[PDB]
Amino acid sequence: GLYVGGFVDVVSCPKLEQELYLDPDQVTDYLPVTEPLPITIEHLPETEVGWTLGLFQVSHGIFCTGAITSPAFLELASRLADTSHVARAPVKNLPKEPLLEILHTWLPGLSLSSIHPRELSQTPSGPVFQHVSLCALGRRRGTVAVYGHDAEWVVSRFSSVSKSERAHILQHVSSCRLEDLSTPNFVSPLETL
Ligand SMILES: O=C(O)c1ccc(NC(=O)c2cccc(CC3CCCCC3)n2)c(Nc2cccc(OC(F)(F)F)c2)c1
Ligand SMILES: O=C(O)c1ccc(NC(=O)c2cccc(CC3CCCCC3)n2)c(Nc2cccc(OC(F)(F)F)c2)c1
Repeated sequence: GLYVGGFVDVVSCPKLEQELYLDPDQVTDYLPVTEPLPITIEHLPETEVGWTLGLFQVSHGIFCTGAITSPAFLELASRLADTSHVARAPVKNLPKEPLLEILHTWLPGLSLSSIHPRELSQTPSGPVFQHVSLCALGRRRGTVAVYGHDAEWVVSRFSSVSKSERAHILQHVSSCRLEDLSTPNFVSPLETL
């Protein structure tokens, strides 16, 4: 069970013909998001690995904290981190905690999916946000995502998050028992072979 944290990029209609990144202010009226959104990979169906634990406007942007909870994904990633020369190639040699490093390097981007801003300027009918994705490519305003085993340690790593803002981010992790989150739908794309 891991935590992830970072500032996000806001993307409308991701990876499709109409993809467009949004100014955070285009969606800050719809923050904070206190209810769990799925965390997926590269905006792909059926790659749920976790659930968000809060999305907040802070001084420097929109900060996301999440929980990576998928047993299939954690087991696969961790096995890769211990035995795959390919996974480890772009990481510093001999890391302590290779799983954290592997994730930090291969999935540095947090991408928050939203409806098109033509809906957001007016009054939206339904949910403004759909999910947060861990992304290999496309990070812009977002920071490099931090992965760790305890939520306070993760939020602690960003210097552009104040002690009060951090004290406005840890209440909500500790407000949701990880055990009570739904089981995410990630399946290893290995034994599909
Ligand atoms: O169908 C195939 O054969 C198939 C082949 C390759 C795939 N991935 C990449 O090319 C790729 C590229 C960059 C980053 C990542 C995330 C990994 C990075 C290493 C350590 C954990 C997570 N994946 C995927 N797609 C994929 C979907 C989600 C997670 C994923 O990684 C893992 F399976 F390890 F969970 C792979 C599928
Ligand atoms: O069984 C083993 O010991 C085994 C161990 C490690 C493997 N790969 C990685 O560490 C790795 C890491 C990052 C990207 C990729 C994709 C590359 C390489 C695979 C073919 C697509 C191009 N692979 C795989 N190969 C593999 C197949 C399909 C998906 C996959 O997951 C993922 F790409 F996400 F790592 C890994 C197998």
